Amino acid sequence: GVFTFEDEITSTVPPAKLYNAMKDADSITPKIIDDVKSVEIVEGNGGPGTIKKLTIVEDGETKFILHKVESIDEANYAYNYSVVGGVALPPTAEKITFETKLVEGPNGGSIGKLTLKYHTKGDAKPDEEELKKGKAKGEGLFRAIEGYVLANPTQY
Ligand code: NA
Repeated sequence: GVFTFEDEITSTVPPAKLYNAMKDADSITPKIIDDVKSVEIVEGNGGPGTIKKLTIVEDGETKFILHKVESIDEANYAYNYSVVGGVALPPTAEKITFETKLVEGPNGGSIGKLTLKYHTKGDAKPDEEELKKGKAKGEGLFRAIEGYVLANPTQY
C-alpha cells in the first residue's frame, strides 16, 4: 500500500534560494547534520534516477542509507527523493518518498509542502512510530538546507 501525508511549513528564505540549496544537499547535509558523514553518488548525474549512498553514524556505529532521486520540477520548486535502502525500511516497508515543493510566502519567504509517501509491502500499514520518525527526518533535512542558506547568505 501507499500512504500519503502532507505537512505545510514556512521559511523566511525565498523559494528560488531554498530550491537551489535543495539541489546542493549532497554537500550541505554532511556539514550541518552531525550524524551524516558522507554522500556518494552510486549511479547517475544528480538528476532523476540517480542513486546515492549515505554514510551515517548511529550510536557510534557506521550505517548506510540508499536514496533515489525521483523528480526535480523547477516550475514548481519541487525536489523529490526516496529512501530505498537501510534502517528506515523495516520489512513491511518498501520505500519512503520525501517530496518538497515550495511557493512564494507573504513577506518574501516561502510556504512549503512536505509530502511523505510511505510504501508498504502488501496489506501492511505504516507503524506509527516509523511515520513519526520519517516526518521528523524530512523536516530536519529541510531545516538543514534552510539553516545553511541562513548561515551563508552570500552563497544563494
Ligand atoms: Na556530519
